[PDB]
Amino acid sequence: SKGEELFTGVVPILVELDGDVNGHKFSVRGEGEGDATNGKLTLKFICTTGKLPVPWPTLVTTLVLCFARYPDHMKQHDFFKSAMPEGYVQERTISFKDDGYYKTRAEVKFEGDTLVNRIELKGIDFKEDGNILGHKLEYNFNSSNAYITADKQKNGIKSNFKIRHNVEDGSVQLADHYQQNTPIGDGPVLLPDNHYLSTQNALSKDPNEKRDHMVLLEFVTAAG
Repeated sequence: SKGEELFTGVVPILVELDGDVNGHKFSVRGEGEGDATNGKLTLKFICTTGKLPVPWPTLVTTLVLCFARYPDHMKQHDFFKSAMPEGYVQERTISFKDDGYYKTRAEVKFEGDTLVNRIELKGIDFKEDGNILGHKLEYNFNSSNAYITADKQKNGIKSNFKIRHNVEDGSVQLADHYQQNTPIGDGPVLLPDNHYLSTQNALSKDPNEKRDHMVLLEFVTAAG
């Protein structure tokens, strides 16, 4: 595949999410850009249905791993770009310890020159006064590492990894992630040896933005 050639320079990104957590419905729209040569993502997300009913940090992993920096000698293990432009499906189960869980299904693909991530999310079994629906998580985010493995029978990849969310009382909220990715097209894709993606994260706010929102900077680097 020549999918990697689609990512030179700085590529525009559109993210669309529709969610339902314990019957609280919401939508999020995000826009920004990705620089895969440097593994750098910059995006701003808005809640288009008023107040987001969950904490912004809990949606970071759901809201484009094709922008990871794969070093030149690991180029043969970059499944995510190889599936482009037709793209891939990305599915997760995210289990919050002592609380509920998210189920997500997304399609990541090019629409013209824009890389688009379109997601449906359903949240189940949350406590109304827990850390999520009670908005008890700090507005920040930790660095993390995720182990990527091949799923040869599905012509895709899978991953299990942990995310830790700081809580306002000084405790930590664990979010266990299960992930599977499968290509949308029927063309050839790259199936990788096992390796790591390393993510660095910085969350902020736009001082002139009245809407409920999240500004995100990310660096993502492959290093098996």
